[PDB]
Amino acid sequence: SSQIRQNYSTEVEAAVNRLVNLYLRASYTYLSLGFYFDRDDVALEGVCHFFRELAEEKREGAERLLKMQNQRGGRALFQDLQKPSQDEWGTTLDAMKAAIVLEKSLNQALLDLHALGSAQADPHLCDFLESHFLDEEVKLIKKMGDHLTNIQRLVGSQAGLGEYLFERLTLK
Amino acid sequence: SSQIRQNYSTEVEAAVNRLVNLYLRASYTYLSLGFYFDRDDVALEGVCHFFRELAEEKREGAERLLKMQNQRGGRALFQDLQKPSQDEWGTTLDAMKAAIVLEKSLNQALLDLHALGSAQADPHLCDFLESHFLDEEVKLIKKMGDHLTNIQRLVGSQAGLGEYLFERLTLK
Amino acid sequence: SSQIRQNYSTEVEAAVNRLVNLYLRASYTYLSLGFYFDRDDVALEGVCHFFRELAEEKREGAERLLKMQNQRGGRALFQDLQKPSQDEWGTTLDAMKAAIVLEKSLNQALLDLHALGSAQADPHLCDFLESHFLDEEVKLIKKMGDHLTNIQRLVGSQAGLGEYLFERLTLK
Amino acid sequence: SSQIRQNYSTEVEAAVNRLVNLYLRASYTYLSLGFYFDRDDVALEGVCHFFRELAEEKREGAERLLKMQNQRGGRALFQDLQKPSQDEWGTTLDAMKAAIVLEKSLNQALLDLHALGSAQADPHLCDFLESHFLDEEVKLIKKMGDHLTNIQRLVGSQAGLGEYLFERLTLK
Ligand SMILES: [Ir+3]
Ligand SMILES: [Ir+3]
Ligand SMILES: [Ir+3]
Ligand SMILES: [Ir+3]
Ligand SMILES: [Ir+3]
Ligand SMILES: [Ir+3]
Ligand SMILES: [Ir+3]
Ligand SMILES: [Ir+3]
Ligand SMILES: [Ir+3]
Ligand SMILES: [Ir+3]
Ligand SMILES: [Ir+3]
Ligand SMILES: [Ir+3]
Ligand SMILES: [Ir+3]
Ligand SMILES: [Ir+3]
Ligand SMILES: [Ir+3]
Ligand SMILES: [Ir+3]
Ligand SMILES: [Ir+3]
Ligand SMILES: [Ir+3]
Ligand SMILES: [Ir+3]
Ligand SMILES: [Ir+3]
Ligand SMILES: [Ir+4]
Ligand SMILES: [Ir+4]
Ligand SMILES: [Ir+4]
Ligand SMILES: [Ir+4]
Ligand SMILES: [Pd+2]
Ligand SMILES: [Pd+2]
Ligand SMILES: [Pd+2]
Ligand SMILES: [Pd+2]
Repeated sequence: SSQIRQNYSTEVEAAVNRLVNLYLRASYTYLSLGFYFDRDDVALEGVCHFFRELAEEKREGAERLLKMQNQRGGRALFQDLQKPSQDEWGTTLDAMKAAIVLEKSLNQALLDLHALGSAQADPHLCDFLESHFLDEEVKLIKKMGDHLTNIQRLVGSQAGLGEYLFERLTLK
Repeated sequence: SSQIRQNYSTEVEAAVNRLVNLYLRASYTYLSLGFYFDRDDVALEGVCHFFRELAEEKREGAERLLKMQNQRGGRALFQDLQKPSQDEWGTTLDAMKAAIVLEKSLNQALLDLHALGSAQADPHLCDFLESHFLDEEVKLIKKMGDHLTNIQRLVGSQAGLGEYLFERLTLK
Repeated sequence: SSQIRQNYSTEVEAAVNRLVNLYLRASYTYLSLGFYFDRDDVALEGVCHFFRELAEEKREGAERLLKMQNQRGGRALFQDLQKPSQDEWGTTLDAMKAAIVLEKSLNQALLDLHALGSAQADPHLCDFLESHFLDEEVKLIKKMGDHLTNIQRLVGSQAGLGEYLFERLTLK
Repeated sequence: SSQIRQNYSTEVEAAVNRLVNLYLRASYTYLSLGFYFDRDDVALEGVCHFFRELAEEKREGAERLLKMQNQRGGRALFQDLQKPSQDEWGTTLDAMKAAIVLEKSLNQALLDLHALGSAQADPHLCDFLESHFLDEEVKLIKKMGDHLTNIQRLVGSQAGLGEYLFERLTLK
């Protein structure tokens, strides 16, 4: 039961629980990415650290969503967290591409919940999404895009040298 | 007259004046609640202090609304402030229930003004409401709900002991 | 590939990957426990905070295991993380019981990996387990047991009062 | 004579003296490696410094073993220290390979002494080895492996440029 729930639809409550699963799944993905780049046969620390910090951001995102769910009187429901899509992530370029795909899917999920909030006339939700999630995703996606462009420029015909340099001088 | 008013309907101007009266009425209510719990025959300081701090928050809310009304070129109009609904407020449980009812009515009023702002295409209003009022009401209502649950748990068959303990260890 | 792997069996590598899943599953469980006690209709902050800090410990445990897997030249493999066993966790007593059951299962898993390490003559593993996991589990299980005894003592015929007091004065 | 020796076999005493020779031999090897990279015609300072710091670690390892030998009532016996395997060490890649081979041989020696300690039921020995030597060797071997992977990536078709960059940006 709740004695506080007001203007908080069951449709929004469910979408929020699905978004928590997506953020947690994203955190798991980034955990796998991070550790992949710490393999002795991959050994790009800067990449490890970039992805591990993203794991932590996505976990924090889920936690903020859960706290908001309780603030509105909604009920957290957790599902299975699906294993990441790959067991090995190839090059930094391959990984950065996979990260951007992931983030775009999270952003589209937030866009979808915002739409549903407008359709439900729930301005607290739409406010919460904007401040804490939408702006963050846009900034993060721009940083990833910038990274991908710099990695692409560095491939050329010297791909090993380029992957080292990016790691040392960007991820730095 | 005003030389600044832009995109600010007479309907929003009136709703803002009604919301100022509701916040001020709420502040008055909480003043009465606070002093009730300072009666020698009630004597729960922690409760006094909880309600008096809410009186101050609601007054500040009204003041922020009034400042915003002038910022938009609207004209403050004050009405009679109706005396609080009760002269004595019973137990902490009764009081916390009355507070939650009050806050929910304020929240619904803010929701109503937001709706009217969307219908009027006034995004400054909808922004102002979100940041300074809607998030605050959700947090406050959750805290009140948490309090009510803890008070309810403490009643049991030892209601005096429970009311003391909550006051001492929560309101603390 | 690895150029470093030495004295590190495929059986230990797999058991380490299973233990990472168990620690992560435990972290997820504790996340669900934490948020349950932050429901407005449960509202025991101290319990929220106890379980959330355990979520963080178990995540750190998994991370340490993953770092060790790479240090030995083993390859992380992630599986589905199964949703926690319950969606609502009942009383603090019920929850503390569930936590102790969980921790005992983790401890038995560590015991099992240690046995396998002896059978494999892998003293680095057995060392790593002892310092970072076995001592920690024993201390944590003793704290949980102490908590359970104090909760049990407090039930009596005044269960609500007892649950409040434990939260306020132990979890404090 | 000794008035303190307890549970300390002559087989362990001899293995400890052989391990001291191996650590000292390793220290000598790293001294030769360090100075090779300070030749005017090699001139990679970062490599000099990496190997010289390893010379010092291995000397400290031997000293700790000797102190432990006396702590148990065993008697240090020193042998000839064989000259390093090469007089010139080729590229950083060649050197890092030789270092990893060396470290793996030290690790296997520690593994062998641990086995012998279990067979002798000497838990102090097995404890001493773990804390001060086994964990250190695993960390060092992982760092070397990481280095070798980065050097390999940098060779490509620009081996001089790659060797400079690694020295400047990793060994740094
Ligand atoms: Ir950092
Ligand atoms: Ir950082
Ligand atoms: Ir960082
Ligand atoms: Ir919106
Ligand atoms: Ir929020
Ligand atoms: Ir105060
Ligand atoms: Ir205060
Ligand atoms: Ir106060
Ligand atoms: Ir709006
Ligand atoms: Ir404003
Ligand atoms: Ir804390
Ligand atoms: Ir704490
Ligand atoms: Ir804490
Ligand atoms: Ir063991
Ligand atoms: Ir370890
Ligand atoms: Ir130095
Ligand atoms: Ir240094
Ligand atoms: Ir140094
Ligand atoms: Ir042993
Ligand atoms: Ir020792
Ligand atoms: Ir820089
Ligand atoms: Ir640097
Ligand atoms: Ir205390
Ligand atoms: Ir306190
Ligand atoms: Pd919005
Ligand atoms: Pd708005
Ligand atoms: Pd052990
Ligand atoms: Pd040992």
